[PDB]
Order: sequence, then structure tokens, then C-alpha cells
Amino acid sequence: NKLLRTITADKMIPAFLITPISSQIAGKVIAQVESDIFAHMGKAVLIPKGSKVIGYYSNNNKMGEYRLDIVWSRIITPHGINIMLTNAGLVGELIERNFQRYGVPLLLSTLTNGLLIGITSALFGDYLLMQLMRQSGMGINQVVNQILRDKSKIAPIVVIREGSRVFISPNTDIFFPIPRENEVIAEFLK
Amino acid sequence: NKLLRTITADKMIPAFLITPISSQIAGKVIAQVESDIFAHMGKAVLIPKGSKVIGYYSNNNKMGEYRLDIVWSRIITPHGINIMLTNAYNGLVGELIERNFQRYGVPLLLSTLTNGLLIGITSAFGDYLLMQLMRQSGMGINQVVNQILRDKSKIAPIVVIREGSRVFISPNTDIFFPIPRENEVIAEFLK
Repeated sequence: NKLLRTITADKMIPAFLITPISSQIAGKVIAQVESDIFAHMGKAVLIPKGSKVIGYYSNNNKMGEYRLDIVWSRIITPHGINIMLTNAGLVGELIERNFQRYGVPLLLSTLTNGLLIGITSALFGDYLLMQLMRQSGMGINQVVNQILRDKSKIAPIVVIREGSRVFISPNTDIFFPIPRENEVIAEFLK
Repeated sequence: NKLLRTITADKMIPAFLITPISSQIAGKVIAQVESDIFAHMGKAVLIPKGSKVIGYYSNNNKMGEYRLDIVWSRIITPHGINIMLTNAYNGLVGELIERNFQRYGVPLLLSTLTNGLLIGITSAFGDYLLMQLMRQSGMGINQVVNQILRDKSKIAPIVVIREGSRVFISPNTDIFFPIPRENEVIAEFLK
């Protein structure tokens, strides 16, 4: 029965990124599965080693406070069977599919297995005209703490380089129907 | 009587810094008063233009955040009369603040306000990756990036306030200046 073609919630599907994730650009990411993923019961290989996982990512953030969402939409096996997870400035619609079809925002979490993270920041006068115009009379500690706290609205540019190692983890059991004409529409028993 | 030789609370004594204030080093600062300071009533010049003000400063980094304390301890007039504000480096500023508080219930007797500070602030993927393996194995990727980033503001930048910076020195209480005896004035803070 069902458990012979199911991946258990919080299975850790190890993968590495072929495509980088930049923190300005919201875009597409491709990962590659590092080993065969077996169904909870039986000997079926549901996700074969070497499968590509295609996802779409966006950066949110409340000014310094990093938010990345990755929606893993489909898996392509080395033999070329397509496994749908979620169908098709272009990411938000996919979270809505999931936010309604399941109530959960993301069906698959993305966990560290060793991320390669590059972390740059985007940027006596700017400081001085402020004091003379706006903040004359203010106390030392204040103006400077104003400048520093100020220096942290501008969100840093965070890149997760290709070659980063990751765990893709189902937030629910995922049932994989038997492929028909190279297609599997996955079911999330939530 | 008394008001003839008093500076009112929150008089703004304009001065410029002769000595810089660095945010690592806790040390000494010298400012120079930019104009005559008159007593609240009458025509007595209590702090003459060109007086040196000697202070001691420390940076109390509850880090991320910046904290600078300046205790202005004495004023030397151009004629060379010494006005005491607080007697007797990082420890020293601490005890001056504690003394001040023990007697007047206030940590600082004189505030230091901006009149145009010249502020320099200099700062401080192969590395980051090693924690992740060590002790973050199965963790969310917002969870690791936010943590790395938060850790980043943990250490504070070097902040220098360059000499030539312009400042208001402001009494937090009325200060009474007795008539100088043998080049010495021990100021009184009516608090």
C-alpha cells in the first residue's frame, strides 16, 4: 500500500547547488540530489541520485533581517521523469498555490549541509551636514548611535554560492504515484 | 549675591576639541572655549574665551552599541586660574562618575553636546562554513544567515571624533564659581 512509495516527513534529501542564490535578485535555483532516496517502506528509489531539483527563490527582509524563501517546484530524474511538487516578481504566486492547496507556506524546507556564504555590504560630511542642520544640540552618544543604527537599514548583499551543500526536507509525507508518460504529480498527505 | 557668579544649568559653552577622542583607547581630551561665558546675572566673565577645558573619556562598549563618557574635570583660563570641576584611565573615569553620583546623585556634572563633530568610523565562504558543519548541521538557512549577520553587529566599529570637532559643554546644574584664591576656584554645583 501507500507507504511503499512515500517519503517520510523530515527525510533529509542531501543536495548541492548548481546555481547560486544572490540576495538582491529573486530568481531560479537548481540543486542536485547526492544519493538515492528510498521510500519509507520497500526498496523503491523515489528520488534517484543525480536528479536535478528546480526551485524558485526570493529575498524578503525588514532592513538587515535576512529572509530567503525557496519553493522547490519540480524534480527531474536522470532518466527524465518529471516529478511535480508545485506548478507554474514570479515566486509569490507559487507560495499562494501552497498557502491554499495546503495551508502551509512551504512544502519543502531547505536546511544547511555547509553553505558557502559571501556577505558584502552595499555601501566627514554626510555625517557633518546632518549635525549642523538637523541635530545641533544633540548629545554625542546620540548622533553617533544614530549614524550606526542608521548604517543598518541598508540590507547587506548575501550570496549563497554554487557548490553550497543543503538538505531538502519535506514538511509532510509526500506520496509519489507511479509515473505515467514521464510525469509524477506528487501528493502531500497533510 | 550668588547669581552674580553662577552659570545657569544648560548654558551652552561652545568649544572645539584640540585632542581627538578614539573609541578603543580611553584617555584624556582637551577642548578650548570659543567665547566669554557670563554669569547669569551681572557682567562677570566666569569662563573667558580661550580657556582650556580638560576632560577624561572612556568608551563603555556594551558592544554593537557605542557609549562615550566625558568627565570634564578642570578649566584653565588664559591667565592661568584653575577652575576645579572634579578632582583626582578607564577605571579613573569610572570612579569619577561614581564619586559624582555619590555626592550629587548625578553621574556627569557636564554634558557634551554636538556643535558639529568630525566623526571617522572605520570597520572591524571559507570561514563561515566551518561552524555549519561543527555545530549547526541540521538548521534552517534563514536561521544560519540571520545568526551570522547578528553576530556581525556584535563587535563594534572603531569610532574616532577628530580634533577640530565642535562641541557644546553644558552644565547639568547651576555651577557657582567662588572668587579665585591663589589662582584656584573650587566650583560648587547647587544640585
